[PDB]
Amino acid sequence: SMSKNILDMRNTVQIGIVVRDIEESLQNYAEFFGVEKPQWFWTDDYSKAHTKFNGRPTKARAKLAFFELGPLQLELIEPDENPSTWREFLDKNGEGIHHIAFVVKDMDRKVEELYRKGMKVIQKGDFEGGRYAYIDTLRALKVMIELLENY
Amino acid sequence: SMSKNILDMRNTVQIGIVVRDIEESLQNYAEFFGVEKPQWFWTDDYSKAHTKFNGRPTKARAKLAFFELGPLQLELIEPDENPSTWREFLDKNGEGIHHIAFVVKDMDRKVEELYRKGMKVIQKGDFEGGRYAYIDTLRALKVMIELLENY
Repeated sequence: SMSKNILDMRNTVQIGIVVRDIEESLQNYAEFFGVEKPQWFWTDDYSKAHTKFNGRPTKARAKLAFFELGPLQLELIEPDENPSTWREFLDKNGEGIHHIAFVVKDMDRKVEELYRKGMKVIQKGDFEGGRYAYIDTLRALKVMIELLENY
Repeated sequence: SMSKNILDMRNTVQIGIVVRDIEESLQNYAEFFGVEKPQWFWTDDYSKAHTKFNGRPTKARAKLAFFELGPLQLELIEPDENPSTWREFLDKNGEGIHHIAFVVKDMDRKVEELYRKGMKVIQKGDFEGGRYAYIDTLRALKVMIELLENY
């Protein structure tokens, strides 16, 4: 079921994986973990998302599917062709792990801490029930860190 | 401290990251997460590890460092130049996420399940207090899955 307990995100780490065909990849993942297949959905349009990539607004949307595996939430991401961290990742790297996301209680102050540590937000936006911010950690950490805030 | 509670692996997901300089990367990670720096160490020599890569024995060893961040254990890996999944990854891909590992109660039966699902073990070996097995999931899952068994 993956739904034995309701996901408590504050205590879960999410790994986002960018793929080209979400139906195919999500079937592969359901088979490997022997889990009931999750349903996928389109992220919000820009009018709700307010997506900003490298300071620029983008109409970018992506198909998403989630798997809950204990302490881990695996997120599959199939982006459209508009500009985004996901599309940029896909084109240039092919399918693979795009990010590791952590839920934080206060987005603003957390982003402050990282600014003081010399970091920067590469993409941010809203989603139903919260907001997110991708940090420019790829060169130093070898992977992109994302901050999530759930209202 | 990262040591507020003792890590309960069965309830933790590990993400292994292959890097070229563990001291440098581990400092970067300690700084980003505002945590006290962890100590690194060399994995066991083949006489204890019994490392087998693509069916072949290998004297491969790597420097490892761990970070405990709630539900996540981040593992940094700096492999030597001997043959291994890590060195192969590094040479061909450069630094980045090498795997996602899950602790299982019974290695043998779990590996059985995966064999029946058409999978295969690409590297296995022992470490102090347990053993591991890397599964050939890269083409279907876009990342390598590792199984861990702690005695």
